[PDB]
Formats: sequence, C-alpha cells, structure tokens
Amino acid sequence: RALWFAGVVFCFGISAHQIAMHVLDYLSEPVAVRIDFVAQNELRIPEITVCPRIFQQNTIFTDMVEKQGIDKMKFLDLIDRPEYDIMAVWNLSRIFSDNVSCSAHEGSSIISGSYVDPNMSQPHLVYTTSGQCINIPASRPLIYRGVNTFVRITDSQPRNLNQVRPEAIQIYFHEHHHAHLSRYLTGLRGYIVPIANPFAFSIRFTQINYANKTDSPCVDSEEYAACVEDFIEQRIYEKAQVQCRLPYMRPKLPLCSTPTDARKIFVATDDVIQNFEKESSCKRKCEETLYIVEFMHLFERSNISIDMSVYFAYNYIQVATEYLTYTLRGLLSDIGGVLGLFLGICILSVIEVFEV
Amino acid sequence: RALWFAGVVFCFGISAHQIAMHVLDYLSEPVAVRIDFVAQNELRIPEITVCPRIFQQNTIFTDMVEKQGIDKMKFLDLIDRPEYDIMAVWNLSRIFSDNVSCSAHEGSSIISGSYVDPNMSQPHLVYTTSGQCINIPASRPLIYRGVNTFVRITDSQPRNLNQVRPEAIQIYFHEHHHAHLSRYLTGLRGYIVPIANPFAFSIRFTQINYANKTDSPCVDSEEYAACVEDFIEQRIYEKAQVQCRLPYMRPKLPLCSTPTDARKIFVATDDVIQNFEKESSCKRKCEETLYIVEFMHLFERSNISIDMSVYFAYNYIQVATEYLTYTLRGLLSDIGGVLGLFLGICILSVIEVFEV
Amino acid sequence: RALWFAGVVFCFGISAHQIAMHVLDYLSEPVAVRIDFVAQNELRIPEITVCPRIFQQNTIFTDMVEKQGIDKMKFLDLIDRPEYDIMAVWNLSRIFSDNVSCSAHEGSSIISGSYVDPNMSQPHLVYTTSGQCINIPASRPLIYRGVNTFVRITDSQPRNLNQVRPEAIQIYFHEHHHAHLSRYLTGLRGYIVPIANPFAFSIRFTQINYANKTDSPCVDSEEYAACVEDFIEQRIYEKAQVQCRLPYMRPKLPLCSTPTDARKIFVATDDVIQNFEKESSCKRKCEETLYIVEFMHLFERSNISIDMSVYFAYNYIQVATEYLTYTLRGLLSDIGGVLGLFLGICILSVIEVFEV
Repeated sequence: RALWFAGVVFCFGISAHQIAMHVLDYLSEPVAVRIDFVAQNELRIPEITVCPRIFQQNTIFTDMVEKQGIDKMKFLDLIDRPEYDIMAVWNLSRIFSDNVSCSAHEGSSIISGSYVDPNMSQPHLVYTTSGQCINIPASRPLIYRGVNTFVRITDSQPRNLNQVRPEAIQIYFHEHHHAHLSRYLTGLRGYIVPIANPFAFSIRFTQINYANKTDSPCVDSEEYAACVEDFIEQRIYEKAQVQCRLPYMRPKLPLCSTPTDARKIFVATDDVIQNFEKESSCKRKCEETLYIVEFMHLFERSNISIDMSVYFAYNYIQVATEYLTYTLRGLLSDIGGVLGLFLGICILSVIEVFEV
Repeated sequence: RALWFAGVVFCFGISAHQIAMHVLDYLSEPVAVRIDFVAQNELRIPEITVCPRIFQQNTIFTDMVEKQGIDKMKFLDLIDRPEYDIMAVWNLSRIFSDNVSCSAHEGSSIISGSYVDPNMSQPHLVYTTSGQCINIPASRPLIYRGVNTFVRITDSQPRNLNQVRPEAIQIYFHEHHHAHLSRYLTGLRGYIVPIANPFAFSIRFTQINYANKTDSPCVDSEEYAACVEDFIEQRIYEKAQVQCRLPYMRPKLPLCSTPTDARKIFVATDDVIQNFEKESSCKRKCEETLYIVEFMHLFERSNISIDMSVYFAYNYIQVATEYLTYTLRGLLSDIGGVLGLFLGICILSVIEVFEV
Repeated sequence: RALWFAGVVFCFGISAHQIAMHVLDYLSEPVAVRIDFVAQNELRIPEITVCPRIFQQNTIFTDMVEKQGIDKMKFLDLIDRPEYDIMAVWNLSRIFSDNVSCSAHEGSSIISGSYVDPNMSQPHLVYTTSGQCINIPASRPLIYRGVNTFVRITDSQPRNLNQVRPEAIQIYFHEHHHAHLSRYLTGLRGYIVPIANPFAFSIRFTQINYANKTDSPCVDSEEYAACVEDFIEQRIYEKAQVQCRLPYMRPKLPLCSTPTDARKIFVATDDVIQNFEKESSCKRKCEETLYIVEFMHLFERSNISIDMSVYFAYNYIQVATEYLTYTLRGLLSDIGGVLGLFLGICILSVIEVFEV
C-alpha cells in the first residue's frame, strides 16, 4: 500500500498548495477597473487659482525691483530696506484689483435667455509662491444645460496707460480643498494665458474612484490635503534649517526679517515642490478628479482688461471605478472545487474524522 | 448522533445559502467593460445641425422684430398680425441660402492630390426651436486617409453690405437619426461659432456598446429616437394644454393662430428640453457614440461668407464594450465547488437518494 | 439497473462536455483590459517628422517646376534633363536650412527660472514622399515639471523677401523608431501648420500594452518597424515591376534615370501607403502609444521664420493594459467543481480505479 499512500500524500500536497494560493489571491484582493461615461446634470467646477507669472517672469514686479535699483533673480534683497517687508514685497506682485467677479453662465433658455449667476463663489485672496493670487472656491456645482456652460473670471481694474500693464497670468485648475496645490504648484502647473485678449479654456472631467485595500489604503480628500500640506511645510523647514515662514506658508512661524532666511526658504520650497510628488509619505486618495484642459476660441471680444472664461461643455465625465473582483463566495467555491478534484472530502468527512 | 445531525444541517444550510447567492449573482448578470482603441479606415460622420442663434440671441430676427415695432423676448406677438404667420415668423430666422454645399475632403494622394467629394449628403431644411436650420445627414462613412479628412459646410450667400449680416451660428453634432436632438436641443447643445472667419472643429469618437440585460434593457437607435421624440411631443402637449404645433414639431396638430397658444407651447418645450434627460421613460441605447469636440485652427482664410469645417483626423475610436462576466459554465462550476466543500454529493448521490 | 447506468453515462457526458469547454476557454486565454491614469515625472517625446507640403501642395517646388517650363502634377519629367537628377529634384523641396534647433523647455524654477536644453536630439535629414524632411529622434525622455514643458523646433533661415517663402509645413508625431511612418506617411498623417505665425501643439499620451497570446502574438517595436518597412518596400517593388528606388527608399536598388520608372514607383508607393494598414502581414505590437494632438494657442509672437512648439502639459498617460483573466489555478478549480457537481470523484478515485 506504499504507492497508494504516496499518491494520497501527493494529492494532499497539491491540494494544500492550490488552496494556499487561492487564499493568498483572495487576501491580495485583486481589482478590476470599470470605465463608464456618465452624463450629469450638474458639473463640479474645479478650484481655480489665478496668479501672476512667477516673480522672475512677472513684468510688473520685475520693473518695480529694477526701479528700486535691484535686478531680478535676487528680488528678496528688498527685505533689507526698512521700508520694505516680505508682505509688501509680495503685495507688489498683485495683478487683480478688488473688482474681481466670477460669474457663472449656466446654459441658456430659448424663452428667457442666458442664465447669469454673478453670485458664484466670489474670488478671495491667497498667497502663492508666484506672489499674490486669486483663489475661486467651488461653492456649488454648476448646472449643465448645454455647451454654453462656463465660468467667467473678469476684472475691470483701472488699467491706465501711465504704467506698464500685465501681459499674462497663470490659471491653475485643481481639486476642491487642496491648499498645497493652490499655494505652491500654481506657478508650475498653471497654464499661462494673456490678458490682452479674452481667453477661454475648456475642461473635461476624468474621475477615478480607486479601491481601499490593505496594500493600497485610502484617505479622504481632506486627509490627503492635510497630509501633503504638512509634509511640504515640514520638509521646507527641515531643508531651510531656519525658523521662518513666507506669505505662501501657514501662520506657524514668523516672517523672515533678513534676505538670507527668505532665500533659503525659497530654495527649500523650490526643491520640495519639485520632488514631493514621489517622496510624499501619506497615502493616495480614491476620489481623484483629473481636469483635461483644452483651448477654446472666443468669437466675442470684450473691452474688460482681464476677461477670462472656462467652459464646461462636455458633461460626459469618464469615471474609472476600481472594484474587488474576488469575493469570499468565490474563494469558497474555488477551494471546494480543488477539494472535489484532488481530495474529494466535504465538511462531513471532516466531522467524521474529528469524531473518530 | 445529535451533534452529527446538527453539523449535517448546518452544512446543508451554508451550502444552500452559498448556492442561492451564486445563482442570484448569475441572474443579476454582472458585467465588465473592455476598453479598446480601434483604428478604422472609414469614420462614421456625426449628423450636423447648423442653426442660427436662439431667437433672442439672433441678430437678424431681433432686428426684424424691432423694425416691426415689437421688442424681442416677446416676438411671438407677430402672429397677431394677419400678414405674419408662425411659418413666416420662423422663416425670418433663415441664415443659409439655397447654395449650401457640404463637401467631403477625404485625405489626399501624393500623386493625384486631394480628394474632394461635393456630393456628400447635401444639407436639407429642418425646423428647430432656434428657427430655420440646416441638417446634414450622414449618407456614407468618410474614408479616413489621414489627418486631412474633414467635412466642409460652405454657403456663399449674396452677403451684401446693405443689411446687417449674421455674426454667429450654432453647430450641433449628434447621432445619425435623432430627430429630437436636431429639432429641440441644437440651441442648447450646439457650439457657437462666428461666420466672419472660417471655423474648424475636430471630432474624436467614443463608442459605447452597452449590454442588454433584464434590469438594463436595450433599444435600437430607431426605437430610442422614436421613444424620446414621442415623449417630448406628448409632454409638451400635456404641459401646454393646447391643441397646437410649431414648425419644430411633427405634423400632428395644426399651427397656432394666436400668440398665447404659441407662447404656451414655447414655455412647455423649454421646460421639456430642459428636464427630459432624467424623466424620460424609454430605455437607453447600447450603441451610444460620443463626439468629443475640440477646436482646430485654420491657416487658410477663404472669402466665402459661412465657410465652416469639421475635421476627423483621429481615427482611433475609443470603444467601451460591456460584456457579461458570469456564464452558465461558471455558475455550475461554482455550485459544484461549494457542494464539494460542504456537501460532497454529486448528481449520482441525488440519483441514489431518489431511487431509494 | 438500466436507468441507473443511463443516468451515469448522462452525467459523464455532461461532465466531459463541461470540462472540455472549460479547458477550451483556458486555452483561448480570455483577456481583460485595465485602464489606469499614470502620472509620470518624465514624458517620452514622440518622434517628430517635419516635412514640406506634398509636392503638389508645396509652393516652392511647384513654382520651381513651373519656372522650368513643366507644370505640376507631372514634376518627375525633370529627371529627363541631364542637369536634373531625382536627388536634385527632391532637394529642391527642402524648406529647413542647416540652422534648425530643437530646444527642450522642461518646466521652470521659481528661483532659477525656465530650464532650456538646446542640446536635445538635434534634427537630422530624412527623405519622405513629401520631399526633404527634418526628423527629430527622441534621444531622452523630457522631465515633466509642469504644464510649461514643451519642445521648440525653430529655424531662422535667411527668409529674404526676394523669393516666395513657405506658407505651411506638415508635422507628424509617431513612434520612436518607425522609419516607415516617417518616410512614407508623414504627407498623409501629418498635421498642416503655417510658419507665418508661431504654432503650438499639445500632446496627450494613450499607451496600450496588449497581451502576447497564441492567436494574437506580439512583436517588439523594432520587429514591427522592420516588418512593415520591408513589406512596404517589397510591395512597392512588386507593384511597380521595376528595379529602382527613390530618395524615400532604403539603399537597396539604384535611383531611376528615366521619368517613367520614377512615376511607376510613385504610383506604387501611393497605393501601398494607402492600403498597407489592413493588408500588412506581420503581427501587431503590444507597446502601442497614441499621441492625441490638440491645438494650443501662443500668446508670445516671435520673429523667427519657422518657430514651432509642441507642448506636453498633461502627464496623466492613459494606460490600457491587457492581462490574462483565466489561469491554471482557476481552470483546475472549475474542473474540480464540475466533477464535484456531476461525477463526485477526486484523484483518489482515479487511483483506486487504475489499481483495480
């Protein structure tokens, strides 16, 4: 009976190996991606940060610093003079007046006309590494009534001919409550547009709903934003080796009073915002919206200085949803199948063996 | 033997529960989406409806009604005068003459030159809520030979300087035989372009082949179009509480002779076309083509009044096909697996039990 | 016992059919597509071929041939004159001087400024069916630092006013080492742009990683390129029935000395490049990158003759990966399940039967 026992042990070994592999596969939680094209009646506007060009590319700030006798690429030296402070050095980069309106034109009606909703999340002041910027929270989702839906950022500043006036701005569309993106990466990930002519963008939406797993955990939008903001600030402070902050930093430490400290912080933040995408520690989000930006063309030319439009005309959002493809039912079915192939013992056999 | 019987009944219960869940899963027909990027040698042109701006935004119609002493936003009062009829009130919005050509430039040949096919589904007259419009059926699929493939809608109307001439039109790309889209939603879902300069669009194709299931049934394109058109017409008639029709309606009832009836129908159709997307009853289609519209730029400037181009330069259509992921073979395999785990009885055991 | 034996044979038949179908399904290797949106820190630039317009659409070449007394559409007759050769007839179509630079602007730094890398794969000379063209190999992947990443092809040729100067060129973005695409299909699949104004494109990336299967085998990029190039050349030679080559052909046979041979080769290559997509024999690649081309707008206007830009501002590449969904473990589990349903015999029963 030696051969029969050898066959029995071989069958037990193969069955044990197969059940172990099945259980490991279930534990790994394999996932599959379902791609849908969902048409919504209300689009979630991305948060918009409109900055001036970076300090070096900015024309007004560069002209001011040259007028003060200090060449660009080293503007931070302005902090040395008692009449200039970092807050003032960064308020000099302001490009939008107090008359900044963010209208929301949601389609049109064949009987009444076009809907205009000027009371749409009026822009507020933010401090970016590019200077002083305008942030536009997405207070409510825009009702999509047609390809005429858009958001119009318009500033009618008294653009007199006495002084040189801006030739470009940097507009960045990002997640709703990502303070780090608005205050650090607008200068890098913001599309440059001229204000001389009324511009118009177009936004398509690719939503990605990842899956929360043991090896790829999730964090809500707030958790991810807080994680990345804290990581960026702590990394900047570690790199700069200084107790400081700059207008683009949370009120944690006091502003620098000397150019050296500010320049060290600036270099540190440059390196961080450059290399933080891969070296960040906190986990990804599983509600990740991508705003594909195309370039519309405007037939209507307005006389407002900084007329700007962003059109949301495509309501078919591409939703990529990740779902678990292996369940407990499937694992039990596969285990029972392998048993019926190799061992051929149900739980009744186990009960009989245990009793005896 | 009480404990053994308790174990037997517990095993039977768990096996019954698992088989019931497996059968329910199979009955629900779970589906999976396969995303392909298919390159075709012949592109299916979308149907194009070119309208004037909506009656209020239209400049020629507004100027005419003001010349007649009636301000816009209430133009329907024109029906009161015996010399004006609704058909005439809507023929006043015509913007394209009888000389409207729809050429089809399908790539080019390095030896012969560019292929021009002027005999491509010449535009015909349609009546939209925007007025009198030009509809261009897709008679045949355009042969894709390169990024130079496009369809050119050109009208050389005698645009004399005596009278104000149009500054914009509304072009809507939609499914092939969707009369409701052409005659109701062009004013809402149609991109506005100026005729002063030769325009050019660009169309990318996202085909979605859904699956016909018990809980998500299908209907052919004709069935869906007929359903939605009948629903829109019936809902407009229910809302307006009047026996009427307007040029943008099928020849079912006669045209109104009084402004009140026409205005009631107009309000009803506005509300319908606004809210019919979600409250429609008939089932969706599972051959659903999406036309992503980008904005090309034309280096060549022509002297024709309403020169217009639509380029189909990307032949990689994104096909999202939905297929059933659970089959009868799989269900039987899973049921047998759970039996081999818990019960360990094949059909032979069933035969033996039945005989005894 | 006849009924019992009939039931046994029926169960054996159904089980055999089910196991055969399961094994056939496993052998067919069903596949599933996973769609990811991967954000990279370095983008792989597509290879760029910038040609003049096709010989007929080209203005400089057409003007030259008309000046020589030979009308276009038959320019090959120039070979008849001893003072003209095919190499000279195709060097007459040159549009770019020796001062062609391909700079690579990879984002910008808030402290240092914009990164410019003029030493990025300087363009070299290629011979296309469109004439003499400029090919730009992708030496290295561009580091993506922001939406300001782009590649600038700039030629400052001495564009004097004495002679007519080019009004358009044809720029084609294709796989890295696809010589056939560069030398044959640029005139067909190349976007036409004017040089009078500084142009700017925008490239989005859709990578497709197909699966190598018995019924749909794979070939590396080099293998596919070599296959298709050899197929195109051999098919052209078979069709033209002549021992020749043209500047757009590999140095295999000598150049024609008579117009008839060159014209026959030209017609043959036209037909080939037209119809080779479907009638090609060698297998597809499973690393297939698609370059979706949108149209950017440039706010800055330069004075260089042929200033041209291609922006890579979207780093979220859409990766469609094809993976096998049925494995050996799954097949064994399903086979065991069907056995436990119908037969109820493990391998131990097989051993017992074999011994007895």
